[PDB]
Amino acid sequence: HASAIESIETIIVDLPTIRPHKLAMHTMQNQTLVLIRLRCADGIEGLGESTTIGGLAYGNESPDSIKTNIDRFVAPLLIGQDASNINAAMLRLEQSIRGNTFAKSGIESALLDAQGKRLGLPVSELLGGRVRDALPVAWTLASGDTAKDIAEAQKMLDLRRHRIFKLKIGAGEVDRDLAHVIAIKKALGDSASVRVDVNQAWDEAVALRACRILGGNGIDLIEQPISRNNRAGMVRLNASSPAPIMADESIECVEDAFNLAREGAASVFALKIAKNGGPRATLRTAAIAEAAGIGLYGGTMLEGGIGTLASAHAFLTLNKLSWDTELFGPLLLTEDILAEPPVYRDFHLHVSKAPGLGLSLDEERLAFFRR
Amino acid sequence: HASAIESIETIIVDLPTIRPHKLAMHTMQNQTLVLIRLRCADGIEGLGESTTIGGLAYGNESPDSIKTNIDRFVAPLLIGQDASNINAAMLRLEQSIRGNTFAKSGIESALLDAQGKRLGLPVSELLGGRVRDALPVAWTLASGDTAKDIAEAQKMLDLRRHRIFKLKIGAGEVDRDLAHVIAIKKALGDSASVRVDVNQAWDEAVALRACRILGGNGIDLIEQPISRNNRAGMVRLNASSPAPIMADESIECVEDAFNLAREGAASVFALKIAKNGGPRATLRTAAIAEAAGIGLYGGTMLEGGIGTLASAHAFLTLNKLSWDTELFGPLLLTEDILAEPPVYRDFHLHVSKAPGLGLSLDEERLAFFRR
Ligand SMILES: O=C(O)C[C@H]1C=CC(=O)O1
Ligand SMILES: O=C(O)C[C@H]1C=CC(=O)O1
Ligand SMILES: [Mg+2]
Ligand SMILES: [Mg+2]
Repeated sequence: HASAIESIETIIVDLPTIRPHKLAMHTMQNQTLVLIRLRCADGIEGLGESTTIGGLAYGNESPDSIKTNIDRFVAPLLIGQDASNINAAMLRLEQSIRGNTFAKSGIESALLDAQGKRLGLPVSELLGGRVRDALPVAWTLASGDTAKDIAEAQKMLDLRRHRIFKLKIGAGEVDRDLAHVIAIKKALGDSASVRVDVNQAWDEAVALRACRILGGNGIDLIEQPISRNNRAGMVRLNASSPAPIMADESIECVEDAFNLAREGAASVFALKIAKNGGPRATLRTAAIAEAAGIGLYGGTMLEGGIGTLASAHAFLTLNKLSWDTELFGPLLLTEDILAEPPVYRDFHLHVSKAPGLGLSLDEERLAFFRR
Repeated sequence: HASAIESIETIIVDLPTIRPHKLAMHTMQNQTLVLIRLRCADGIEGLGESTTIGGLAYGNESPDSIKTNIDRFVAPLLIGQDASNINAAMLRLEQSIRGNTFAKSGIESALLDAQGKRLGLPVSELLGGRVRDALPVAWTLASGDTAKDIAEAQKMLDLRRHRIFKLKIGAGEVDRDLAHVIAIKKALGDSASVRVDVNQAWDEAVALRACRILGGNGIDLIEQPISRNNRAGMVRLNASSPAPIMADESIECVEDAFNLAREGAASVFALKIAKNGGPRATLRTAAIAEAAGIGLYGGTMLEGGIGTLASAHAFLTLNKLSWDTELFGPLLLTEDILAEPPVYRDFHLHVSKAPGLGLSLDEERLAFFRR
């Protein structure tokens, strides 16, 4: 085919971050991305990104295993295939490859980037058409220090960078974390929306009390308080919690989204291209959530500019993202591999109408930071 | 510690098989294993095996990615740790590594082999004590030809090799697969037990009819008829099916076993060390099943001698394996990496009382077959 895929290269890139990021199960000291370079016969290159958090501390795919499985299994399946038919290509992968959503996400992003360049349309238009050009962006407070978090939040407010804050908790004693969260909300007052993310750290026995306390103290959303394995517990917590609960880790594929909606496991769903298998699969998850009356949140796995924009282009097509987004990945990184970084200002990420993902590689930065 | 782990080597080995093995989603032409060689400071080496089917066509871990994740993440966590405290070592892995059960299974198998040699006890005794020395072994008919399958079954029966047969279906038109299964049962009659495995291939709409037909035609068990994602459907099928349904792919961790039991998704559970994370994790899944009144089946991912014996030692401790086992993996291989293959005779696999997994590596064959 004229647009036949000729090569697929995966490159692991290590990048520095602005400060340590403490999750309930891991403290990030930096970040690693997997770049996908997909070239077609018509002389078009598509760029994609597969990124996770803390090696295998967060999910089952590591930057390393992602490269291994793409090179050994994905590449052989797609080389020679028509890059202009994205649906056919991704379904071809799905029939021979189980799981590996992070890898699939990077591959589809690259195909979409290439296809956008091929038609001279931004990805958002390939996906149906945008209903907005800007997306609100929340910021995560996870320095591990209450005073430091409050100061950072106030700074983002003064600089008009962010006004929605996500607090990582679950690593310490419950009462200590709650006091931490309550203190932050008290200091910010109505100037900001404060939410928490427990990353599955609590047992239901602890969450049933903690959620009641958070809800009574102005916390707007409680993300994945307990293990995705306590299916019945998540349902029960939705009933006892005066604050809405959001599913994140509970969604590891589109089918999970349906089952959670069926069971009533959460009233808000985080949307992550890495967890669903790309922008298109993520839109199927959003469609399921919308059909069920579940709120949407534009999530991230802390990707750099490529993965962040691949996510953004999908979110631009959604009628409503009631809980906003957390597309701040490129801002947590002190360095990326793009010639120009995504555009952030006045609490939002502004997406251009340039072809594909509207970005270009900084060959020099890539060559320097690539592993 | 005197038993500190000093090194962990992972070796991918490609071995030849006796014939094409046709699964609903993939046809095997040979088998690939990942050998784990774990050496301790006290001069003891433990051997383990992590094996899957068809690259990524069956699960999210490939022999390739298993080696990558063990070398890059598991090794660093374990080198220096006391090899004689298996529980502490595996929990150490669990707190930093999500998923990767196939990899974990190989690691724990190696640790068990080493600890068995260290104490001069077979792995079955380390796990509490065996209640039998032999395990009944079923045989999978998957040549893709009715006449050939019947002939092979008749050969295995008359050789007193196997009298329980598992038929893989789901790759063809439903009525064609049903005719195939029924023809086989009709040819063997009461001399053998015939069961099927659909590997999630059917939609519930198809299964609700197909299960009734199979149950009305002498088929004893229906393994994973539909997708593990149709949770509500598996429950509904248990009610309409006159033949018991066994969960296999639905179990990808111990927690899944609990949820399936809670929901009533199957009346029999397949037990696979690769799906649970090793012999010990599999015994926890077995405990959950027993506590729920669910039948047990000794499953396999077509492991060679090492993985099969690691599985066998755990199954020897179970009070009852109502649905027997399918530990025939070594019989599918024309050459393995064990000095002496497992002992099969009179419809059973006979396990010795030798220390550890009671086996010795065939260094010559390892050197010849390794990548
Ligand atoms: O929250 C997660 O599970 C993943 C990621 C999103 C932002 C962040 O701080 O971590
Ligand atoms: O069936 C499976 O799921 C895995 C394995 C067990 C025997 C066999 O033929 O394949
Ligand atoms: Mg989260
Ligand atoms: Mg099976």
